[PDB]
Amino acid sequence: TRPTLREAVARLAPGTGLRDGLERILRGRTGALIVLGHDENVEAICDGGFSLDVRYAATRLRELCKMDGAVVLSTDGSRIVRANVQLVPDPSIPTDESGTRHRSAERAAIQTGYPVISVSHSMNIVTVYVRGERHVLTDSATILSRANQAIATLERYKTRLDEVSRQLSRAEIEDFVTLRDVMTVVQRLELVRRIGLVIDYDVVELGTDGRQLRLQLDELLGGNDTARELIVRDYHANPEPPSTGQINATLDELDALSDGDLLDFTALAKVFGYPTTTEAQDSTLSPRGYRAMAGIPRLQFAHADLLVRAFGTLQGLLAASAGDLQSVDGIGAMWARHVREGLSQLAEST
Amino acid sequence: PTLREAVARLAPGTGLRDGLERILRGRTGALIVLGHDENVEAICDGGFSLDVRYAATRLRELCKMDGAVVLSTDGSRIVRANVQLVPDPSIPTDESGTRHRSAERAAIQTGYPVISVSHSMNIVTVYVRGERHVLTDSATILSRANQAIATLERYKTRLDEVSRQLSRAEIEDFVTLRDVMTVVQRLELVRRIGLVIDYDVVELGTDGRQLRLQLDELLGGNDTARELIVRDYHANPEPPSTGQINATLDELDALSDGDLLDFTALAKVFGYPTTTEAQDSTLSPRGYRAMAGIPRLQFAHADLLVRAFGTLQGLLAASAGDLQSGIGAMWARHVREGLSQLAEST
Amino acid sequence: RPTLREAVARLAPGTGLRDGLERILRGRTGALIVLGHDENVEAICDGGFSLDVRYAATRLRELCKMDGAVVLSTDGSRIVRANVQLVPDPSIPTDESGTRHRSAERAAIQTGYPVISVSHSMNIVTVYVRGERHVLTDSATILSRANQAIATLERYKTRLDEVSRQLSRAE
Ligand SMILES: Nc1ncnc2c1ncn2[C@@H]1O[C@@H]2COP(=O)(O)O[C@H]3[C@@H](O)[C@H](n4cnc5c(N)ncnc54)O[C@@H]3COP(=O)(O)O[C@H]2[C@H]1O
Ligand SMILES: Nc1ncnc2c1ncn2[C@@H]1O[C@@H]2COP(=O)(O)O[C@H]3[C@@H](O)[C@H](n4cnc5c(N)ncnc54)O[C@@H]3COP(=O)(O)O[C@H]2[C@H]1O
Ligand SMILES: [Br-]
Ligand SMILES: [Br-]
Ligand SMILES: [Br-]
Repeated sequence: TRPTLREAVARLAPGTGLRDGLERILRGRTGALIVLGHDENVEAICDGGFSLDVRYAATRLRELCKMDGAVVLSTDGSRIVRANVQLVPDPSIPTDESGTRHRSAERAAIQTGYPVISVSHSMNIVTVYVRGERHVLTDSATILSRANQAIATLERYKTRLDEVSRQLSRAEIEDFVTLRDVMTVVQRLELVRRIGLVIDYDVVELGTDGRQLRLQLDELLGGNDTARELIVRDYHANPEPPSTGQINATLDELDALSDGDLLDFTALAKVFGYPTTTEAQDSTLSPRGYRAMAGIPRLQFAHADLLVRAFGTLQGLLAASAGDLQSVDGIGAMWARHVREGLSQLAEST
Repeated sequence: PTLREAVARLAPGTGLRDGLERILRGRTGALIVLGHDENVEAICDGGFSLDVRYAATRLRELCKMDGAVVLSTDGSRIVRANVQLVPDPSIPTDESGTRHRSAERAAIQTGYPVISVSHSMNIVTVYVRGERHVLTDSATILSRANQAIATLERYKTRLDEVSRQLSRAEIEDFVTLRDVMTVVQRLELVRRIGLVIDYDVVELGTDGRQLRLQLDELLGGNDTARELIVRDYHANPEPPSTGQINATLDELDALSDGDLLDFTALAKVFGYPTTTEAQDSTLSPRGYRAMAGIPRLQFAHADLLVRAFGTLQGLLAASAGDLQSGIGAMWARHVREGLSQLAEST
Repeated sequence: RPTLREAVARLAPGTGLRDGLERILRGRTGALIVLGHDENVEAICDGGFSLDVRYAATRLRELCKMDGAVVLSTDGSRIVRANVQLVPDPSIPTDESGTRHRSAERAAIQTGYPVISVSHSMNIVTVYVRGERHVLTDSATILSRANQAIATLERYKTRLDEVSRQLSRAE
């Protein structure tokens, strides 16, 4: 049940007691070497030092780290057990680290199974070792600059997504949609998602410092998963409306594609089920109407799903009379007038 | 004084903050008492007695000497310097270090604020009645507040879209509970993000006045909108009193950020069922919002008409003479034209 | 209650304590040490850390890198506490300067035990014993003083030989 690397980095994320202590250590320029566990195996490699039983605090961690040596914490992290200790792990344990402190850190994490942090006195750099794996913490200021650059590109990817999405809707009304038109929106939908994943990683590392960025990212992305779901159900090559499993499977195959493959429209076609040939890109497609219904304001997907499965195509849905929509079981009178008005208003703009 | 009130006294643009920034560049550290009275003199040891006007330069130089500087309550004078604070050790504190424990303990006993600039951490911390706030560089606060202003602009764009949808549905007489809870949710988010940006602006002092201008435009009109949405769609059949409206708005503020998401929780506050079927149910607005949109309409006049006709769909349908039936006919002609113009624009 | 002159002997070169203080001086850390532990001293001590370790010169330096004061047992064979904040009664009067040194003398007066204070800014060791104050002097300076006296003793020895020879002849 030893902790994983990703689990350990969370323990050092902003807003935690450990991270508060490490920030004090960094401002003190003392350097440090911390062991996040204590048992018989850890004590076997711990030399001399001091044996103390004190409650953990960020200030207490800094003061004990003013002394040369290593501080050891209990497994639960609630107590500081030892300070000034000399770690003496088995030298046979391999490590490609530099310096006595950092090489001792990796060897110690490997032998005991617990994480070990090493703050460089000369470089003010925090590094955590867990089972031969290494992750370097980054100051929240640098991460925020990375995420704000990505937010700028995400805003532009949303602007281009909106322009090509509007173009596809206009083509759906005129019934001259091509596969190239759909795969143009598919590419932009995925690019928005991928930049979103980049920013999400930056948000997690920011801990409490990323709460403000969490709001900005969730609003800009918001509705992207709905859009990717709607384009798949509207334009999947399989004639019958896709099952809930089939939609998720197609979206997963899209995520599996490389960044270089997203630029290839033919690769995007394979995921939907169309041929990879250049002639297929020019081919006409007939939308089912899922996207058009979603455009209608205040229309829940449950209502639109019955109508799209019933009428089959966006052109039986458009030509429908308000009474025809009502016949479908589960569609109320009032909703039939609202949908018939919605499709008519879509025809006026385009 | 409250903690946040004290932060304004240490905020950029004030004399104290100028002095504290001087102290930070010197790496001297400091320990300052923001008050002087008979009780404070009892805990001040030795030191020097001086009567000079406060200045940023005077505060830095006096803080080069080990010990503490004491200022008068109004901050216009420096009373003593180099003092060794000796507060009662019985006073408990969860601080670490001799300087900082003396700061928190001293603030508690005297009742005045006590600032402590750490030499080892180059960090300013102010204590007020057992409370702790660490000053933050204006650059970090500005980045937080500008992301929040961007998010607030985006929240206003969504607020306008869902707000237009509700009014247009009011004309069409097909309002659902979900339509109302969408506007209620979006209104609260503008409120809460606005309060966050407000605190950052206060801490920013003179650097945040420009953000205050941007913030005051984005918020403006939010309090009126929350009041009117409660009047039109409160579950109690009788039009809610001002006391009931304010109680509903307070209960909204009491909800957590997670509850503002859940539409069913918002329904509970208004008095509707928490079930999903209730969210789909049709609701009929009272018409207070529509009448308020009509120019030159008194709230008392619109309140009489709303109590009589009940809904926005009896106000529209009512003939001009029906509105006068007791109300001034001249106003009745103005109400029918105003209601018709709203239907044409939507 | 050892006397002040007795305390200086405990801090004289060649002792364990003096080895630790010389480490502290080379480190420029400063320190505040209490050479005794009883129930009354603990009454004046705050949080800090509680350790039961044998004294060593190296061990004393590292604990004195942390802010606060370290407390030793009466005989000095064990170290009881580190990072402690002694808070003696401010009523005890002293015209000392700085929070550490005035706190040092007040602590020695109240407890009756010696308390050493090494100044970070001046690299000066001062010991307080029952309201008395003595500043230690580096062995280099004392040796220069004592060699001046040895020169005067040799010249006084020659002068003694001349007057003694003069007296014997007169006898
Ligand atoms: N076996 C060895 N082989 C080669 N060189 C050796 C060595 N042992 C020590 N040194 C050298 O001595 C420097 C200072 O050692 P010190 O223990 O004073 O200062 C140490 C000690 O406070 C701590 N540290 C390093 N390894 C440690 C360990 N295994 N356990 C506890 N603390 C450790 O990190 C400090 C800085 O280490 P850094 O490597 O930068 O600097 C080291 C390194 O250059
Ligand atoms: N009663 C006591 N018990 C244990 N250790 C004691 C002590 N009094 C002083 N020290 C130790 O001496 C250090 C230096 O004190 P100094 O007087 O040079 O310089 C002091 C002094 O100018 C100021 N300071 C702390 N407490 C104060 C107080 N109550 N009144 C005025 N100034 C205070 O903060 C400076 C740095 O304090 P810091 O804690 O960083 O570091 C302290 C602490 O390690
Ligand atoms: Br290093
Ligand atoms: Br400090
Ligand atoms: Br000093």
